[PDB]
Amino acid sequence: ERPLPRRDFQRQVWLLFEYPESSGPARGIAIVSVLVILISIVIFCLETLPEFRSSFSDPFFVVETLCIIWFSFELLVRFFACPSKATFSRNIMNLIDIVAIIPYFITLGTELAERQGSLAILRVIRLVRVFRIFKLSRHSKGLQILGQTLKASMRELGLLIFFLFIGVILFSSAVYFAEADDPTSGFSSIPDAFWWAVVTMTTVGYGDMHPVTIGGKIVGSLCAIAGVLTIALPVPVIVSNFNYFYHRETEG
Amino acid sequence: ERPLPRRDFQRQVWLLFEYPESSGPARGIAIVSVLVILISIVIFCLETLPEFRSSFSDPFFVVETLCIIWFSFELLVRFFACPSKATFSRNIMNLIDIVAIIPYFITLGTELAERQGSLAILRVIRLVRVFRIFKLSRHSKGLQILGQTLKASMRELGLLIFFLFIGVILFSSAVYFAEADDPTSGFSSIPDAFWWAVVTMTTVGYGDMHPVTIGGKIVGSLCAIAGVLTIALPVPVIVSNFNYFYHRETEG
Amino acid sequence: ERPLPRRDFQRQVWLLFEYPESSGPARGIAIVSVLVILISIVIFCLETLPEFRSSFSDPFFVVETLCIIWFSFELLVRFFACPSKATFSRNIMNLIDIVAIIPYFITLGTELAERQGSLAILRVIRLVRVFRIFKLSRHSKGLQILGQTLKASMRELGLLIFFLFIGVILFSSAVYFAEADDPTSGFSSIPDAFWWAVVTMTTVGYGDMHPVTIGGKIVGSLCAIAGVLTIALPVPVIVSNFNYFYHRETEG
Amino acid sequence: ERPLPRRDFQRQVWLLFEYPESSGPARGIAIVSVLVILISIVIFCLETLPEFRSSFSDPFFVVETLCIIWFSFELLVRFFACPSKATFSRNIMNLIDIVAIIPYFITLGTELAERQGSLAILRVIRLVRVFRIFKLSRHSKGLQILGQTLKASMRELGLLIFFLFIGVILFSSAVYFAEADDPTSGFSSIPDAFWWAVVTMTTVGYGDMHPVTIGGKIVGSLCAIAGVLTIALPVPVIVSNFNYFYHRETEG
Ligand SMILES: [K+]
Ligand SMILES: [K+]
Ligand SMILES: [K+]
Ligand SMILES: [K+]
Repeated sequence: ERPLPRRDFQRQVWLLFEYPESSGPARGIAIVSVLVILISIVIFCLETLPEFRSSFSDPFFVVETLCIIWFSFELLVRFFACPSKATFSRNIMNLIDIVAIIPYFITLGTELAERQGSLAILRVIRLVRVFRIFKLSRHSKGLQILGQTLKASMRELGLLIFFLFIGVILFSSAVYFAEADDPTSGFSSIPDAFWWAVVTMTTVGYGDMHPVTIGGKIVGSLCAIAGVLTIALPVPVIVSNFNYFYHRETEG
Repeated sequence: ERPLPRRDFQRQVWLLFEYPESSGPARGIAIVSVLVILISIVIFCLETLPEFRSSFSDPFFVVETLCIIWFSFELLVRFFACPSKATFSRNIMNLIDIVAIIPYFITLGTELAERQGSLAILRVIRLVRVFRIFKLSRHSKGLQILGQTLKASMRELGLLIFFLFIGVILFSSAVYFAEADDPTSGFSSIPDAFWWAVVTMTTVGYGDMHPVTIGGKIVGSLCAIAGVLTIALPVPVIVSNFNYFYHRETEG
Repeated sequence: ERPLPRRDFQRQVWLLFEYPESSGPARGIAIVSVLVILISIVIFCLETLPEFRSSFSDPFFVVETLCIIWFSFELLVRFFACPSKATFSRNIMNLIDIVAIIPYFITLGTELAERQGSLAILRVIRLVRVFRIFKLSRHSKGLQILGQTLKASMRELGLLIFFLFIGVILFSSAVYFAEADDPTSGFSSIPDAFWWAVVTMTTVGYGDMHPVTIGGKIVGSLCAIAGVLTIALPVPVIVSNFNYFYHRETEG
Repeated sequence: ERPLPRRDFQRQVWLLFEYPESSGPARGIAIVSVLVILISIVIFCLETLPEFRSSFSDPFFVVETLCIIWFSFELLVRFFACPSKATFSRNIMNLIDIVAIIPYFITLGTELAERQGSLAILRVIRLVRVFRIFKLSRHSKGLQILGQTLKASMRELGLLIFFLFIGVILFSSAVYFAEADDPTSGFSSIPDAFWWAVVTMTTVGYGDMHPVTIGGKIVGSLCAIAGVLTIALPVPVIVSNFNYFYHRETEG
């Protein structure tokens, strides 16, 4: 299976952290980590309400610091007790941890720089904070199976997007040209109709009464029909791969 | 099969009520019970029209009392003629009966208390009255098969809801951050966009023209595409379980 | 196979009309009949435009009379040349013919009665005229296969409608009760929400922003999810039956 | 396999152009051609923005001329180095090339005619320019597989469109007649409701609250239900054909 450190004071810690099935403290650590991740998600979502829209006051920052403290401590402990370091860098869960710590530390760095004395950079850094949800993949078999299913089916995703792109261009061009005589048309240019074509091929539904002529309606009917085919073509392969990777674990 | 009371004056009644296939009176009782349940459903639905929005007058209460009388009588008869009582408590159809009688009796209790001398409690009790429809599960094989299919596929339902939750958070966050510069945006916070993400992943369709920028439209396209995959993944298992439990009875 | 009249002057006519594959005149008759049916459909649809909204003038009636003349002539010819009359009454295509002639003759009867001297009756008779499209089922194998597929799958259609009815009642009741406190709610009664529940379970999409509270949105999410399951359950059986009846003819 | 010209100065050129796998220059030519096609698509789409809405100035025409130059050169080179000419005319990719050159040359012809001295003709010629996207089918295996899948499944497409046409007529007629008494009805004639029936059978969703009576809503429910069946019937055959043609190449 997986090698052990073969030491007096490392096998115990490695079993405690890596394998939650050995001892009661391991189960406790697992539950604690799950609760901390959920708390961080809730804080990230609630921080942006219009009511609330650098310590002591603004209690929300007292909580993000606690979460980052626990995440960093756990990462360091997992790093020190590990036999191989090349495998440690090669794993995926480890990159994810390094990404969560970063946003907080970079923010503390600019706060200090401005304390001695762009908006796009800060907005991008704030968007990168979402990846703390992917840290749940260490505790659920479903997310790991989904990862394998997606990594084994890249060709089909490529074909799906390629077919969608071809259909979008074809039908947006057709409906722009078949509806340009009237002045009471929302479609002013071909790139304006792109949205209209990606929301009726997938049958989400535009909502507005955008095609108004008769050619517009004939083209819309063809679009609605052809979306079904060019979406249903590459889906069975992905479904079959998921089924295989899902039943293999439990029944094999 | 199923044990009988082995008595002079119980096997007849037990056959009359439990097994509608034995004698003509059993079939008559079955049809009577079906009609009563349908009447109760119609009364429950019609009671809330704005035209009509404690005896003699308000004829609707003359009818609910009749329905409750028949339900209680049938439950008592079924309880007395039954060999095992632990099985009687362990069955499911029996809990359902106990729940239908309750709303009426509790309402009579508060009417008497106020007759000698919250809205939330009464509203909750009124909502609990819906479960009289599940009493049809004693007369249709379809509802029983559906119950078995759902009880044999809890893991897949859990995975469906988990994948939906992850996708909702990811895409609502992305579309809030990619559309916050403009003041002409309906999305004021991440929890505001939650609805928008559960209605385009499932392709029901929002209806409003909510994404207005270009990043909003790119994110919407990705959302519409990815909903299809994360919904289609766990559905074949449930379909296969239903097919098995459905054909097993008729062809086995 | 199928018995012949075994006569000097009937086998020829029966081959000409019943079997379009024998002689060139049979193919000509088939094409003529198809053209007449298409003309009648176009007349029926165009008669109701607002521009046009009992002989000589109103040329449309010159055409319906021609179509009815040909239909009646063909029916009589098919009836006289046929070995068995019990089979003639037992067939389905024959009932369809009798229904198309009727609307025209009844209209001529009331015109004569009023000529010597309700709106609901006339509207119903006008609605019954649609069934001339089903006369195409004599010339397409697809329509016949569809008829067999539907007649072999009545149980599944029943289960589909039963599950839909249960879901509609459950979710309309829930969303009415979870959204009644506010005055800015479109749902005034449970029968008012019925439509809202049949258009999000099937994912057609309401279009209006009808649920406005938070309970309304949670219930809407559950409705959108559960419609998928209770629709996908009984569809594979119908698909399999169609596939069987479709490939049986060509490859068997 | 495929015959070679068997010549001193033709096998080299034929290998360079026809087979991109032989030599590095062949790969370079392939990438150059892909870039040129993408550039032409982008120009065709961007030409129609309202900002921009015969040489030197109007730089966009400097670019279309370059693209047409390369396309024509490549077509001539491919034509001269080819063993069989009947096969050259019989191929499909060749017709596609001839169609792209044409729009530009015809436009130059009318510009010269008017230079010495309808809108519908020019609009049609502008619409025909879309087919430059199909020139990508020489470089992707997905598009070729899609072409084979569509050419092997014409009967099922015919059946799909036939069933859709029958359903559309039936339900549009029913909803027009069941909703004509009221004056507050958007449906003025049967051909007015056609659109409403093709957008709820496919579950795209109309968006407007068009059915207002009770018969309108019952008919709408039946329409939403029946669209699912008459769309799902012929889709598995097409999916199976695509799967066969897709896996045959890689695993056979
Ligand atoms: K759908
Ligand atoms: K849909
Ligand atoms: K909509
Ligand atoms: K929709």
